[PDB]
Amino acid sequence: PPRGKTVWFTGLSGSGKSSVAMLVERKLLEKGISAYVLDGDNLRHGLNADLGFSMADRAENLRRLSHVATLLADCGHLVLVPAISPLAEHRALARKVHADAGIDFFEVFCDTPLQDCERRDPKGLYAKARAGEITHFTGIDSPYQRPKNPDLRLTPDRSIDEQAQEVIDLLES
Amino acid sequence: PPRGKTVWFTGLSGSGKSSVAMLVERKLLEKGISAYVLDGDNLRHGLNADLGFSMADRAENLRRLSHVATLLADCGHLVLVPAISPLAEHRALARKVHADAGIDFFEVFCDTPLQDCERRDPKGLYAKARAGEITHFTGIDSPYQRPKNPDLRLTPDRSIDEQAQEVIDLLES
Ligand SMILES: Nc1ncnc2c1ncn2[C@@H]1O[C@H](COP(=O)(O)OP(=O)(O)O)[C@@H](O)[C@H]1O
Ligand SMILES: Nc1ncnc2c1ncn2[C@@H]1O[C@H](COP(=O)(O)OP(=O)(O)O)[C@@H](O)[C@H]1O
Repeated sequence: PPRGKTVWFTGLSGSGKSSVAMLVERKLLEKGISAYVLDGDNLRHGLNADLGFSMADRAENLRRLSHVATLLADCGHLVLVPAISPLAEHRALARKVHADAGIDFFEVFCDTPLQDCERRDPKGLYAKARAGEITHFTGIDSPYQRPKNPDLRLTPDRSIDEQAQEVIDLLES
Repeated sequence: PPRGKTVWFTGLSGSGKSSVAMLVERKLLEKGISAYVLDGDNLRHGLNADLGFSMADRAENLRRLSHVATLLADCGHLVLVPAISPLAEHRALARKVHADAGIDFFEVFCDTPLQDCERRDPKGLYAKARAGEITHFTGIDSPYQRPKNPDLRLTPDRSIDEQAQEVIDLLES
């Protein structure tokens, strides 16, 4: 079967990465197109059980995710990676892993402002951060480096459904 | 798609793990079944680039391989893993990763005597070991713990084609 591709999200916690990724996966699976949401939180229980949450370990999580994505893509899947990916350097690294493998890679920026993400707070992570229960939380006490040249910028005026269709349009362009 | 399954080979260098794995992969793909050979040598260049060859790093290589295999199986592939896997603990841990995930796992022992493996010496690794250019070579220096209860035991009186079909018969059982 033909090589797949990778959509690499980036954005603040609660910006919509997983919501968009999951809906794109469903839309594609409804058409019989193999898609797969590769979420680091899932991998940390198994593949990445050796890692903690130091800065180096967060970078290594993303490095490994980039190689798992290239593997799944080479197996024919449309891979959707909803990681925060806060530093430019590790989005560049992840792209280079894909380019070295011959696999199409798209950087998709969920550009929702902090205030809006914090009002969403779907998992209560912002409430924990503000209470001092989580530190080095991207957007609060650790930096988010905004993508300068993303392939697609998703904005909060558009619905999850609309944004999902924009990702599919990108894939098909 | 229905969940896939993993075939985990084990055996000395030159016993036939890769040859059987690769032919099973071809036979299945020619029937339209989604098979994939997951080889740690390939992964060490990317995913597992951080690992060296200490005993602990060899174990961690296999631990990570077992998770990548479960992931690809959960994505619908028939996964073939041709690793030496010399310690019983390696193979038990790998099985338990699959069982915890709900994925069928088969331990296939390529039981070819050391002398016959050395007469094959397909990549010249035995010739290097005997000249003192390689060390910690399983079956010579470093122990190989023979499977006590494999799902299938492949013997060198059969052809690679015959052995491959025995693996498929196990899968279709
Ligand atoms: N485009 C959107 N329109 C409306 N609500 C959205 C939108 N994107 C996300 N949300 C809401 O915001 C929440 C946070 O989004 P989520 O996908 O969990 O973020 P992330 O995965 O980036 O942490 C979701 O629960 C969802 O209810
Ligand atoms: N059943 C067999 N009959 C004859 N030769 C075989 C058989 N199985 C393997 N071989 C030969 O031995 C070599 C085994 O190498 P390989 O499959 O790379 O072993 P491993 O992966 O176990 O190290 C192959 O080159 C192949 O030519």
